[PDB]
Amino acid sequence: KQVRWCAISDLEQKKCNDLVGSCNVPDITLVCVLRSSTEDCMTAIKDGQADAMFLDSGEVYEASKDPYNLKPIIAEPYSSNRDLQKCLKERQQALAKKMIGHYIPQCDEKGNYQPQQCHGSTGHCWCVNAMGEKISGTNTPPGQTRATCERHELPKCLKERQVAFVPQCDEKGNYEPQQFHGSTGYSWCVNAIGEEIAGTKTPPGKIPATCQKHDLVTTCHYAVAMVKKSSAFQFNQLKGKRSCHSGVSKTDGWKALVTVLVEKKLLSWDGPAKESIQRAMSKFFSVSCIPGATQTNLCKQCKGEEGKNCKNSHDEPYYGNYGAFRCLKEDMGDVAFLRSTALSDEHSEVYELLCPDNTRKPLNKYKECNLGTVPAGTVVTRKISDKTEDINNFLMEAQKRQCKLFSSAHGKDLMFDDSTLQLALLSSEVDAFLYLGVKLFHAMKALTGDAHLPSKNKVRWCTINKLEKMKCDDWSAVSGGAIACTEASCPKGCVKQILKGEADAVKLEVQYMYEALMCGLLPAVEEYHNKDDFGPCKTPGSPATDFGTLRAVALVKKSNKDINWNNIKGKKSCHTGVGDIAGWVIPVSLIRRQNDNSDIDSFFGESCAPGSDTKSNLCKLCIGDPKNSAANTKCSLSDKEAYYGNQGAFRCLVEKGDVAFVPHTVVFENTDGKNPAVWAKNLKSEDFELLCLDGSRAPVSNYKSCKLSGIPPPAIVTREESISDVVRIVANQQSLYGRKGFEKDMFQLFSSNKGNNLLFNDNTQCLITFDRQPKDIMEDYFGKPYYTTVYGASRSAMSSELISACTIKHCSNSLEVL
Ligand SMILES: *NC1=N[C@@]23[C@@H](N1)[C@H](COC(N)=O)N=C(N*)N2CCC3(O)O
Repeated sequence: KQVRWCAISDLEQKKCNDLVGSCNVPDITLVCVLRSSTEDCMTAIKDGQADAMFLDSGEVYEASKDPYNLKPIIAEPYSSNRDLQKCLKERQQALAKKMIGHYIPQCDEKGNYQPQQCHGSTGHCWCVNAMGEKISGTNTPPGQTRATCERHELPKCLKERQVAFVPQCDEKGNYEPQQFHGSTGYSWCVNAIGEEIAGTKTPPGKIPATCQKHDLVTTCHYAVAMVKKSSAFQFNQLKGKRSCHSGVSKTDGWKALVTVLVEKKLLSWDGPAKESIQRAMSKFFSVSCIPGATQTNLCKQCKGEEGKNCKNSHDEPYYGNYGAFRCLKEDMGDVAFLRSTALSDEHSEVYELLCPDNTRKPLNKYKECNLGTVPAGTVVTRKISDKTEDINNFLMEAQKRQCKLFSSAHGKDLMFDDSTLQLALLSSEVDAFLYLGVKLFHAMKALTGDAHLPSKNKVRWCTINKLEKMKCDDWSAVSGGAIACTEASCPKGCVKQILKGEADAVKLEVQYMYEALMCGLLPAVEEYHNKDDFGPCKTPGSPATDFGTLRAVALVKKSNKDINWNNIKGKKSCHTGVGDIAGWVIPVSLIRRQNDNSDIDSFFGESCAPGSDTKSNLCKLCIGDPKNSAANTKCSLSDKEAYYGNQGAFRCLVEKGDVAFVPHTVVFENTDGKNPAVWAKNLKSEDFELLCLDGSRAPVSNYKSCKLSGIPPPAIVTREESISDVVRIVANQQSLYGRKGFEKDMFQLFSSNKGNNLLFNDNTQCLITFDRQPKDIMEDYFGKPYYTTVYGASRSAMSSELISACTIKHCSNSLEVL
C-alpha cells in the first residue's frame, strides 16, 4: 500500500516528489525519505525507515554485509544469445504498456521475429535478425521503398556444422564450451562465438581443460579514465596527479581503478589487512575529489559547501559520473574515472581516453581502452525482503504507465541510471553472490579484506540441517583440527558456500551434480555401496568390481507378456515419485528422446506418478491412504500416498499397474519371504521380469545388462585447488573412523546416534578417490549413458541462477555475429 524510496540528495528529493505528484500507480503510494548520502540511505533501509534504493554494482557486496544487510531485488535485464521466445515476451511487454503509438514487436505463428518490423504510428519499417536487432541501414521512412528483408536466423555453430572438424552445438544451436575433434583426439575450450580460447588445447590421453560457459551479451558499460587532450601524461604516470572520481564505493570510480593499479604494480600497497586501500590511494594521488573518502587530500578538490563536501550525494557537485566530468572540465583534476555512459560526441574535441597500456585513444574506442566492464546497478532492499512485492508492483506499474523514472530536468542519474531502459524482478534466490557472479564476488571479497586464507590441512564440511550439524560437530571435536563445520539450508546452498570460499567439500546426490560440475567443482570422492566386496575399502589400490550403483529398470509382471519397451505408449505406468532419478528422470528422458512428440502427460494411460497434477492422467489409480477418509492425499510427494516410494511403485505393478520404473532392489526387497506382512506376502521374484531397451525381457537378476540406465553414485565434491588436500584428509579420517577404522569405537563416519543418513548415507561402505580420466568431466562423472540420457551430452540442458553466476558474460556490440 506504501513504498518509501530513499533519496540521497536534494535533487533526488525533487525528482522523487515530482514522481509522487505525476506517477499514479493504483493502491500504492510513493513516499520520499531524504538522507544526506548513500550510506545513510542504506542505514535507513536497514532500520526500516526506508524500503528501497538503487545501488551501483560496486556497493552490492558491502551492502550484503553488516551494518547494512541488503539484497538486490530489481535489476535491468541484459539481452543475450540465451533468450528464448524473445519476440513473444517483448510483444507482451509492449502491449502491457498504457500508451498509444509505440513499437509492438510483430512475431509470426511460431513466435519468431518477423524479418520486417514496422512502427505503425511512424510508418518506419526495418529488417531484423532472429534476436530482433535492426540490420544496419534497413530503416526505411514512410513513402520510401522498403528494404527487402531476408531471414537472418541460421546460428553460426550450425553453419559451421554444415560445409563440413565438426563442432558440437546445443539444442538452441549455440556453441558448446567444450569442443572435441573426432579426426584428431583433441579437446579445447571456445568463446561464445566458437573462437578458441588460448591455452586450453590438450593432446589425447591428457585430461581436458575445464571449459566455462559463455553468454554473449550486448550494451555493456565500462569504467574509463577520461583526460583532456592538452595534457601529456600516461597511465603509469598517474602517481601525484589530481583525480576526480564518481565515488569511493563505485566500480567505475574506484574499484576497477584500484584493481588495474595493483595489477600493473603501480600502487604501493601491502594488503587489505595491513593497510586500508584509502591510505595507499591518498599516498598515490596528490589532491583529488573522491566522494565518500575519509582522507583529507582525497576530498580537497570537491566543491561541496560546509556539510555537503565530499558526500556520496549530488549535494556534492562533483559526485557521480557527470560530477567527475565536471571536476575534470573545471580543471580541478587531471584525470576523471567514470562510466562510459558519460561519454559523448560533444566531448570528442577536448577530451580523450587514458588506457592502461600507457597510450591515449579517442572516446569512441572505450571498448578497447577501459578499466573493465561495469555491471548495471540494482534496486536493493532488506535481506528479509518484507517489501519486495510492493516495490516491484510499484516499479512495474510505473514502467507500464510511462512515468519519468529514468530521466529528469533536475539532473542526470537521479534515483536510477539514466541509461536504464527497463527494470525487471530478480529471482528471490539472488543475493550479492548470485548477482555479481562468482569471479566478481571473489574479487570484491578480496578487495574488501574478507578473503579467506586457505588451509591445506583443514577441511570445512558443509551441513544441510541441524542433525548433520551435530554429527559434524562430533566428527570435528574427534578429528583433531582436520574437520570444521559450516551450516547451510540445502545442498545447493553448500555448493554456493564452496564457491564463495566459505566451505570446502560437500556430498551431493546426482540430482545436484550437473550444476556443481557446471560451476567448476570436481568430485573429490565417490561413495562405495558394494555391500559384498570390501576390497577397494580395505586397501585403496584394489580395483572396484562394482560400486553398488543403483540401476534404473522397468519391472513388469510375468503374467503380462505383451508389455515391451517399444509398447510403452499408453498402458498404466508406475513411478516412485516426481523428481526421483530411477522412477522418473530416466524414463521421462528416454521417452522424450525416442518419441519426438514428447508429451508424457498424454504418453501413458492412468499412470501413477506422485507429484503430478491431481487432475492429469499421471495421478489416476493412486489410492491415497487406505484408512483416512478425512483428507484427500492422492498424488502426494510423501508417505501419505500409498503409491509413493519404491515400495509404493512396486505395489503399483502388483495391484493396478503394468510397468513400474524403479531401482532394481525393490523387486528383491518386496518378495521371496523378505517382504512385508500384507500385500507382498506370497509374491515371488520369479513372477517378475525387466524391460530391456531392445524390446525384449529378462529375469530380474539381469539388472546389469537389462537396464534403462545406470545411476552415478553420490559424490563428495570440492574446488579443484583443494582436491589433493580434501582426498588426503578424507583418506586419513577413514583409517580412523571408517568401518574398519582404528578408532571406530570413538566415531563412525557412516553411522550416528544423532540420526540416519547424515553427511553420508548410512549404507555407504567407504569413500573411493575419484579417478580423473582424460575426458569430459561430466562424461567422466555421469558417464556417457547417463550424460546423454538426461542432459543430452549438453552444457545447456539446464538453466538456473547459479549457472548464470558461474557463466562468463562475453560483451559484444550485437548478436548479429550469429
Ligand atoms: N574414473 C572413474 N569414473 C567412473 C569410475 N571410475 C568409478 C567407479 O564407478 C563404478 N565402477 O561404478 N566411479 C564413477 N562414479 N565413475 C563415473 C564413470 C566411471 O565408471 O568411469
